[PDB]
Amino acid sequence: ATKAVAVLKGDGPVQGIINFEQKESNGPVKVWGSIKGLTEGLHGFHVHEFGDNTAGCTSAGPHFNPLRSVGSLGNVTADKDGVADVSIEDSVISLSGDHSIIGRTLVVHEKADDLGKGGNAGSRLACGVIGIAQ
Amino acid sequence: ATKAVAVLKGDGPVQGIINFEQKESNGPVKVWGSIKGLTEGLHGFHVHEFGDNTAGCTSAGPHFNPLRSVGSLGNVTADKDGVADVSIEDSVISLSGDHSIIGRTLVVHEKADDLGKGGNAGSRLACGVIGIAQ
Ligand SMILES: [Cu+2]
Ligand SMILES: [Cu+2]
Repeated sequence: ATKAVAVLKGDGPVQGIINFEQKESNGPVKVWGSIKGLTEGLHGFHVHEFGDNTAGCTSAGPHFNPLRSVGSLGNVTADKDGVADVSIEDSVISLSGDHSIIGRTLVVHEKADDLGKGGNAGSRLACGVIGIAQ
Repeated sequence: ATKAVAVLKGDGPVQGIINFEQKESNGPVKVWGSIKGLTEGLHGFHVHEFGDNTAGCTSAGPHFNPLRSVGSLGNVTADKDGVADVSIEDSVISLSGDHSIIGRTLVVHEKADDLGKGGNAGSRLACGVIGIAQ
């Protein structure tokens, strides 16, 4: 596909809408949107393997790792008002092929992803299946 | 993918969980599950174009159809207690390729689909994005 969207919903104040767009088949995917209701600071932002909402965020499974994982988008950053303004360009994920995240689940975490440099990401606050958008 | 699921939800009492499984990459897709809260009788059952939940079932767009539409899955049948136990096999939709319904929306309608043989489907009661399942 060319465009997609994930509506992030959970049991709490955290919610948001994240859009995805990829023009070239093997080109980067632009990810942008906003999430609010967050504790100030960094929050793990990943694509988890299953777009299964039968138990909400709980049935999403582990990170998408077709074989950091392909689903690891890093962190989003919430300001003191609890809002994270998202704008990313990623060339590992795709909206088509073996790396397609279409039909999988976008998750924002309670904690930061230390990305392997914690010098020594918690629960899934809000999640959404990634669907093909207009 | 080889398996998928959609959780149907809407404004009213109609709820359901529908599973999909496709053994061979180009083979038929088996659809099964249950839906409750429906009026006895036939109810249009289709895959709509977009897996966009930003505006309920309204943002799902039209019937999925790459060239009955590809997206039409016929009707489901609610029994006298409003339960539609679903069991369908379809060789036109797929879980990969140009006819993939992954990332799109499954919708159960208020009225029957006449399938072009009405002798001369209404509102969207519930819907859910179709996601990859384990
Ligand atoms: Cu995660
Ligand atoms: Cu329809």
